Amino acid sequence: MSNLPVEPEFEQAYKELASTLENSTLFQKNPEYRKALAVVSVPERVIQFRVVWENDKGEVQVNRGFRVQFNSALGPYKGGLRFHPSVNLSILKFLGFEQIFKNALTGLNMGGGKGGSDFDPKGKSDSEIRRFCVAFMTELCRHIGADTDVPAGDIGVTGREIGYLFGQYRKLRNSWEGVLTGKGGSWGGSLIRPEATGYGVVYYVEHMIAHATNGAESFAGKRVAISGSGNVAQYAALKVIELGGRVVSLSDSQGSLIVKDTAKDSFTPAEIDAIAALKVDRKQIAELVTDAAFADKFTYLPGQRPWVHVGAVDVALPSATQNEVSGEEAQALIAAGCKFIAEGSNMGCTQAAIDAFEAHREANKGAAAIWYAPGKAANAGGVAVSGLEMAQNSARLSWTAEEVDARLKDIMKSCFQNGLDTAKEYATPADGILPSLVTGSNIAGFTKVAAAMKDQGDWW
Amino acid sequence: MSNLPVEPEFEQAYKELASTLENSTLFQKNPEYRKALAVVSVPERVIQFRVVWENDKGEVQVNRGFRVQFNSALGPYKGGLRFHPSVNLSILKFLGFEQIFKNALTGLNMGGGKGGSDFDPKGKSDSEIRRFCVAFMTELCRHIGADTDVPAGDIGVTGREIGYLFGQYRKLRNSWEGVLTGKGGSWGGSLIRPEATGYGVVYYVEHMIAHATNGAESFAGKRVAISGSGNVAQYAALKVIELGGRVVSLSDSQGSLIVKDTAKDSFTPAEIDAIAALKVDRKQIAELVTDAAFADKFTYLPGQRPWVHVGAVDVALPSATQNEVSGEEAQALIAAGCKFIAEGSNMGCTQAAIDAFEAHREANKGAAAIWYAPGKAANAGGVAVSGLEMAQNSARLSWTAEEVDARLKDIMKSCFQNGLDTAKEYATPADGILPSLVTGSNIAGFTKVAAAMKDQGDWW
Amino acid sequence: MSNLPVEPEFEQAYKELASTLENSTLFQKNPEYRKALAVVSVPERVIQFRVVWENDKGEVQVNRGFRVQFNSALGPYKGGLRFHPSVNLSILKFLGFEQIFKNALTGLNMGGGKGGSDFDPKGKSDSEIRRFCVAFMTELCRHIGADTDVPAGDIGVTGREIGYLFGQYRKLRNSWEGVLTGKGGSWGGSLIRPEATGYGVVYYVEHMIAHATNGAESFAGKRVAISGSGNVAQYAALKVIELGGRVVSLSDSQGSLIVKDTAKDSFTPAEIDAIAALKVDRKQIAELVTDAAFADKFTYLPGQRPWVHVGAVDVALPSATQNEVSGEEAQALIAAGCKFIAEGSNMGCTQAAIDAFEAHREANKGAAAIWYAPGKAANAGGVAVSGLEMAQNSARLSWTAEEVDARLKDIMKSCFQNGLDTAKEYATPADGILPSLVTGSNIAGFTKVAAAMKDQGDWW
Amino acid sequence: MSNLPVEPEFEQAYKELASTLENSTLFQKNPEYRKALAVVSVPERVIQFRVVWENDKGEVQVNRGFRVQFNSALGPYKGGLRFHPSVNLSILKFLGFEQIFKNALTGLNMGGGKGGSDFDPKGKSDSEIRRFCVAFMTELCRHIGADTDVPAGDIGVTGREIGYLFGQYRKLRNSWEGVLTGKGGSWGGSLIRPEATGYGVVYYVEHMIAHATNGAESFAGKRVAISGSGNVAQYAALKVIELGGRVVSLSDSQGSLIVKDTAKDSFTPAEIDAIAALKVDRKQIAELVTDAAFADKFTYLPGQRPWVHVGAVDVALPSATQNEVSGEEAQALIAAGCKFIAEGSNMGCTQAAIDAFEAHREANKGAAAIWYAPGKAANAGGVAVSGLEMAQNSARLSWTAEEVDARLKDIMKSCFQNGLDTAKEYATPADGILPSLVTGSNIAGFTKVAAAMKDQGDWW
Ligand SMILES: NC(=O)C1=CN([C@@H]2O[C@H](COP(=O)(O)OP(=O)(O)OC[C@H]3O[C@@H](n4cnc5c(N)ncnc54)[C@H](OP(=O)(O)O)[C@@H]3O)[C@@H](O)[C@H]2O)C=CC1
Ligand SMILES: NC(=O)C1=CN([C@@H]2O[C@H](COP(=O)(O)OP(=O)(O)OC[C@H]3O[C@@H](n4cnc5c(N)ncnc54)[C@H](OP(=O)(O)O)[C@@H]3O)[C@@H](O)[C@H]2O)C=CC1
Ligand SMILES: NC(=O)C1=CN([C@@H]2O[C@H](COP(=O)(O)OP(=O)(O)OC[C@H]3O[C@@H](n4cnc5c(N)ncnc54)[C@H](OP(=O)(O)O)[C@@H]3O)[C@@H](O)[C@H]2O)C=CC1
Ligand SMILES: NC(=O)C1=CN([C@@H]2O[C@H](COP(=O)(O)OP(=O)(O)OC[C@H]3O[C@@H](n4cnc5c(N)ncnc54)[C@H](OP(=O)(O)O)[C@@H]3O)[C@@H](O)[C@H]2O)C=CC1
Repeated sequence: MSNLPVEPEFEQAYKELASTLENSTLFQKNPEYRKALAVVSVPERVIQFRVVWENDKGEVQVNRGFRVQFNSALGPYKGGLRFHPSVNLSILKFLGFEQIFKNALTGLNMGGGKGGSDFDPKGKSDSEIRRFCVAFMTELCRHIGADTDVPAGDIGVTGREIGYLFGQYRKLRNSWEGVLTGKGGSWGGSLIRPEATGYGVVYYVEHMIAHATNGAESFAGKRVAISGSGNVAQYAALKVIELGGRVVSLSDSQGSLIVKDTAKDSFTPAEIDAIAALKVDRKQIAELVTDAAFADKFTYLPGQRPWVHVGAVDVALPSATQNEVSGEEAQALIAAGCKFIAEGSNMGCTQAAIDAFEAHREANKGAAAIWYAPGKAANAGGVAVSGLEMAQNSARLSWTAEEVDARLKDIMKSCFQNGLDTAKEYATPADGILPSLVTGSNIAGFTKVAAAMKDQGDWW
Repeated sequence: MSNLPVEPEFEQAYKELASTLENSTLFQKNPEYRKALAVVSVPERVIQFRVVWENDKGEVQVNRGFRVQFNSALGPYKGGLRFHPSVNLSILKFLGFEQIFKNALTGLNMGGGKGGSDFDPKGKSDSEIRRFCVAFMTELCRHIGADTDVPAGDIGVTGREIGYLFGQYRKLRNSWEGVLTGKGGSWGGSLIRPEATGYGVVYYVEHMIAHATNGAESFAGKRVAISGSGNVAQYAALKVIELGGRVVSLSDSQGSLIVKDTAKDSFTPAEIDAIAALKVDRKQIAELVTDAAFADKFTYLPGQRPWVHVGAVDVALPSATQNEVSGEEAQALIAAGCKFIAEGSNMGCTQAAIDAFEAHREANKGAAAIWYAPGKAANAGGVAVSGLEMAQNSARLSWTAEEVDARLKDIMKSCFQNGLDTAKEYATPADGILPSLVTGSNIAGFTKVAAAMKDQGDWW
Repeated sequence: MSNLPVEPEFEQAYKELASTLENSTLFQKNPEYRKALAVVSVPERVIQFRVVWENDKGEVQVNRGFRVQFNSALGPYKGGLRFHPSVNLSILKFLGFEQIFKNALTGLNMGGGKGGSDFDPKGKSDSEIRRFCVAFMTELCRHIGADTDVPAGDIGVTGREIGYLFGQYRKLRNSWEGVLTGKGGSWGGSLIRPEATGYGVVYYVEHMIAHATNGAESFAGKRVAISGSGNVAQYAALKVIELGGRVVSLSDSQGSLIVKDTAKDSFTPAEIDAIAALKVDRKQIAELVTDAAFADKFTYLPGQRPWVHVGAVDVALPSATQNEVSGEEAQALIAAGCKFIAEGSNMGCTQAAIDAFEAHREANKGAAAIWYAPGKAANAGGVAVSGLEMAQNSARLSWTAEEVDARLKDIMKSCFQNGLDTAKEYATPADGILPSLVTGSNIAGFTKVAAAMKDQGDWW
Repeated sequence: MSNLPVEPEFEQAYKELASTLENSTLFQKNPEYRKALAVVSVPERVIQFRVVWENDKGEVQVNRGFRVQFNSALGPYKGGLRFHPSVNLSILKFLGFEQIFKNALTGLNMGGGKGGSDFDPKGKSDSEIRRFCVAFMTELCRHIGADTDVPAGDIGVTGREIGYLFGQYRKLRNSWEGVLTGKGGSWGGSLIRPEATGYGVVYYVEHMIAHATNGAESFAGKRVAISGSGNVAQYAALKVIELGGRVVSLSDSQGSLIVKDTAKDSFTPAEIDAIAALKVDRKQIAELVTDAAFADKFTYLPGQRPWVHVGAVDVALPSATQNEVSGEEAQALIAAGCKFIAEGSNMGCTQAAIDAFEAHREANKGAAAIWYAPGKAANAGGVAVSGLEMAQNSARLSWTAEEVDARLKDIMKSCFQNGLDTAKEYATPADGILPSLVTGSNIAGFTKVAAAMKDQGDWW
């Protein structure tokens, strides 16, 4: 197969999943699943399209659009849109592939997909963003629909962009339906959706802490290093604070902002809100670091990730982008006494990082190990609450915040228990060693999809 | 109308419904309903189509495919698919006609339909069945849909076939929706769907027994003769046993399997499970009749139905196919002291059998009479639960087994009460005589559909 | 296959085609075509539907509607609509089946289909026919379209009905297209469409006469017996008269009208026009007995076909309906010196008639033989000009009468020559024996369809 | 733009077009066309999809499917399908990009596209090919249509595959329409389509010879080296022979077959027919090289291209695949006295080859130069005749071979004259130097598309 193009991010995701399935008893019990893996790994459909749009000076602009419709055995294709200058098919395939198995771990009927553009929102006006969304949806509309493919947000796609997208879908197709999630509260949105992914990360990590420490520890007083400062990071930070933890770092594409005293200080909600408002306006954390409220409390480090700069730390929640925790960073976290690392970001850890965490787990009993949770398990609360937004729209009713949050919590607890129990079944650890959440999550998502695919005749 | 082809099974079903309407005060109260009867009896739409498919030897095969869309006043067309070598338009018209009124009795919004093929699953491989299903759905897909027509199983169509069919529908139409029921648990199925029809038949007969005996008797200690050994028979048997009844017979297309001591012994769940596994593989009861587990406890009667061979018996549940209880067999059941017979199978009793049971009812007060219930009342539980599977898919959520079963019990109790009350209203029996469940059920289902049709301008 | 219903007309058409294929070298050269016969003989799709409509008194009326979409390898399904109280699926399957092979002999890209209703235009008002057509098209429109299936007239369906059907299609689908043929001249009709079938029958028999006599004789001076008095019979008669022949009979469903002097007299164009006027008004030939101008010239025979009552005749053109020339009638025609018989009607001759004509051909050298042409060859002018109507509509232009007629002539000549040549190739007659136009036409049409079906993967 | 994946074939085609437009006066006159080039070079739409299909052993197989819908300003997307193990997006984008401008040079209303799969027909049975085509079209069907995108053949896709594709389209979509070209003569094909591309190459080269030699020379007695042995090569060879030229070589993926006497010997039609029959069966030229008819007349060279092995030669028609004439091969042709080289294959010459030819042209007056014609000009007769097949289908009529061939000839003459005249206008050669057909063809195709795009608002 040397006709196939090299897609480094996709291949990284694929190899990690595959290696976890091989390092288990799964293919001894179900060798025929090798065929399922070969089938599932080739997307059902991919659409690519030119997007021509007009800038504020009246000039023609060209960007590339994509939608990867990876798998639909469990439900309509489901997953977000990324507007970032790095975007290409390789990246969106990694993300769509991840999405299959993440979705499967939610318990809801959602297939896996992802899409987006190499359009860069930075430096654009709101009007440019509106015209781009209009043009993007003009092509995308024909391929999506409430029972076919339901997009959502991701890097560079917020409630603002989902609004322009939805309005154009409605104009084009003359239907009002749950074709997108992350919608506005008055026009078919769900309460808890803004909060969902970062809350779910934190909720999942609570279960990790409870298990590893036998209920002795919690987030109360733990020091938590976060990276990113967007949707996932903001609400992960807010939930940590609500639970009495201390957030010692946030970051963005230009640098890290770290409290000067990491033993005892924390970001506050008010500071997070300030950062969030800069981000709505597509500005950098750097703009506020010399203000009164920040110059004395924080150190800004241009060009750096937080991980080697936070001192001793208890929990790490990378929440920005793929491959943002290197192997050297991982070793630094381990040396700083970090015991829990969960991916808010998709594929947040490099392979070297993952290998470092899992070797540590296998070498150190119980609470002495750093315990790593992959994004498909820990960050699934966003997509889960998107499924609940679809369910609301289908019912033509709106649920309460408490009702949505309660379902989110149950979904994240079940997701943790399924990864744990599946790791014990298929990859039973040595005595006193914590089960691999990555292996167990991978096997549990994969087998549910493989078996539904078999039932549906996709492979035999 | 000597241009019309002779369709014996449909004419049989039509005539029995019509005769029960005539033998009542319905047409005195509402003579205009004769117009409704003439309209409803001609199907709204029927699709017939060639199905070409490839056998494991690479050879072209040809079979006939059908979908009868009989009536859609109360909801989208709803009803299963039968793959059996007897299948033709007459058989499928009888079935779809019955389904209109059965569906009306469930209280849910389901029109009547039925379909299938003369494709014979016996002697085929799983791969053959998969290719057939693929080819069958390539044509069927354009006629069906979650709000148009929702098929399901019947003789020869199990969850395996539903899977191949659903998978092809999704591939063709690029939508994940409630287009079929009987689906797998991870991909839109409902708990209780496997159990539903047999459970419901037994639930229904519990009401019969309570009424006729003023609560003095139940299934506990009763001897129950069942025919068939497929989905309906298996779970009717299992519920009879759960209730403390004794199952003295099952049967298949080649013979009956009867306990030697029909006064005291019963099939067990383990024995039912063994037969069920054989049926999954499309093998016959004959294969196990020499096993240890079977040879000493049962007698195999090839070519014979159970009814004359079970001795004294209390309940009969024909659960295989149409016209499987003859007038002679009805007289034998009556002489053997049988006091309850309900159809698991569609049109299970011949007209002579029904005439014998109803004459016996009219001649014998109360608990001295054998009481006959028609399939449209007793066997409605399957389609009812299929409507709940549709409800669940529209909600994008899955209900618990207890939730589904509780709804099933309520539906079967209301069905029984509607038939009893309608018979008392339109066909009031002489003092001490049980009301006619067949006449009451027929009137109740027919009037609901007729009035809805009038409201919708289908007749005036 | 004792599940299959008995369909006498369809079985008759099928058997005659199959028998001519078997009585040839076709299956020695291409034995795999027996697979193509088995596949082609099962219709791709059949739609049946209830048609509820209102009569002039305001009362609900119910009739049965049908559309048999038999084969589409060579083009969109194509074929007319019959409104006659005999209509059922058998009859429409015989028609649609015949149409596959007929359309193949035209050279145009037309698949085979046929439809209609048991609705009886006799005794209905024009308003009642309008309301019927409106209701019938309400369901039929979703199954048809300019590139899908294009209906047309047949018994009981004239340009009046085509108009009501076209208007309802336009209203429902919001499209103006070649969905029907036989349309009016100002709204997409073709010149020569009314004349087409009857003219084409006569043009075809002119080639038979030319071949049988090396050009020495023609219709000039021939005595021609016609049956029926509708679209086919009228224009056949008119073209005979134009060519110098004498039309000695016409007939309807209640009797025959025969010139008193069949050796010397003929219908005139004015007479045929008066009969046509009666038939527009759904009245009978029988009325003309009261008029001395007709009574003086003709004999009216209630309940009789013409064949045994015309004395010596040269050509017979059955042009009414199926099975209107029996074996005894065929023997009478032979004895009366008839040398040419061609079907204007579909399956106009019974199998005993065909067998008599074909035996006579095989026994009698040269011009002493009676020569039989099947409807699929001789009546193909109507559907040929319908294909030209479709071509005009796709071009958005209207051709002259001369252009259309010139094409019709070339199509009928090519049709004759194909049947002649294919018979010489696959069923080569003894020296001096005319080749079988029925065998030749059947093989020619069948091989064209079977080969296209093979190319398209319908069989292998 | 380092997010964009490296697509070497696409970039090669793009750079060559772009370099020819830059090496001219085009952007001095129309600098705004730079924006058109940036727009046009990003495809309007691309679909990729998994194709799962079953082999003759009953095993699941997976391949990748594609359709590149590059540009639709001038017409519906138009271009063939390639089934070859090298296929990927890069290759199909090169081909689809080429197709835009090729189509524009035909004068017909056809946009540009291309598609296919990495499915390898070699080693597969006809049944495997049928099942693959069925599965491929199951997804492709939703994206194509007679007014949207009309595919056709290319490497690995012959009339056989177009048949299976068409049959499945018809089955899925229930329409008979000009959705594909290269169809069978009885089911909407065009005469001259098999012949079209190789005839057109030769026709175009006739014009090259006429111009360069001032009418003094022709193909009569010229020695012509051809590569490939498929559809393009076969009919190029046959037209050369018909015109009295001598074909000294053919080839396939395993080697070259060259006449032993290249001064005076030639392939014959009978030999070409033998080779063609091997190719229908997916076999290699190697199989026949030891037969009587071949061992003495020809030398078979495994692993070699013909160009350095034919001795002195007049005309080269690479007709196999992209990048099959290297720069060293080009120098060898020049040294062997070759004066005309036209691409039957798309992008047949490497850039080094093209640069060698064009430097030779610029250094050698008139008939002393080797004159190179790009595939978009010389091989356009195939797609042109596909446009005429679309026009036939839209008219619902079939043209004669003479009519189609006459249009083909006029199209190829106009295409040559447009490339010549445009090269004289925008890239005027020095005195006595032949105009660049590559530059002129590129500019003439590009400006027609750019201007239609501007008119339609695609850029401004
Ligand atoms: N939103 C959702 O529901 C879900 C998101 N995810 C994943 O969470 C992550 C963050 O998404 P989300 O918060 O929604 O996105 P946002 O756009 O709201 O925030 C992304 C953040 O990451 C930073 N960032 C993005 N790209 C890079 C890069 N290449 N290098 C360094 N920093 C970068 C941004 O910096 P800057 O502010 O400087 O632009 C920003 O702080 C992604 O991996 C996404 O796929 C996972 C589950 C659900
Ligand atoms: N499944 C459902 O939801 C519902 C089914 N029904 C009706 O219940 C009946 C049984 O259906 P189901 O259990 O689903 O089907 P299955 O195919 O699972 O079982 C059918 C049983 O009947 C036997 N059988 C079938 N045809 C004949 C025949 N012609 N002569 C003798 N025995 C025969 C079979 O024999 P063998 O095992 O030898 O093949 C098998 O034991 C039918 O009348 C059906 O329409 C009613 C309501 C709901
Ligand atoms: N129209 C077309 O383009 C073509 C028609 N055909 C065939 O030609 C035949 C005549 O069609 P067409 O002229 O269009 O139809 P019309 O309705 O115009 O004429 C039918 C004629 O046949 C008579 N007739 C109909 N049914 C019967 C019956 N069951 N017994 C006796 N006589 C009967 C009618 O009698 P009455 O007047 O008493 O009702 C009328 O004279 C049919 O077989 C048709 O399928 C063949 C090719 C093309
Ligand atoms: N068909 C059409 O209408 C048109 C085709 N083209 C172009 O013409 C060329 C030939 O197409 P066509 O004749 O239709 O295809 P065919 O599949 O009929 O023939 C292709 C030929 O090229 C050989 N070949 C293919 N791939 C390679 C390779 N990678 N290395 C060496 N030899 C190879 C094949 O060898 P083998 O026999 O060993 O398999 C075969 O002889 C292509 O470039 C195509 O895009 C251009 C215009 C129109």
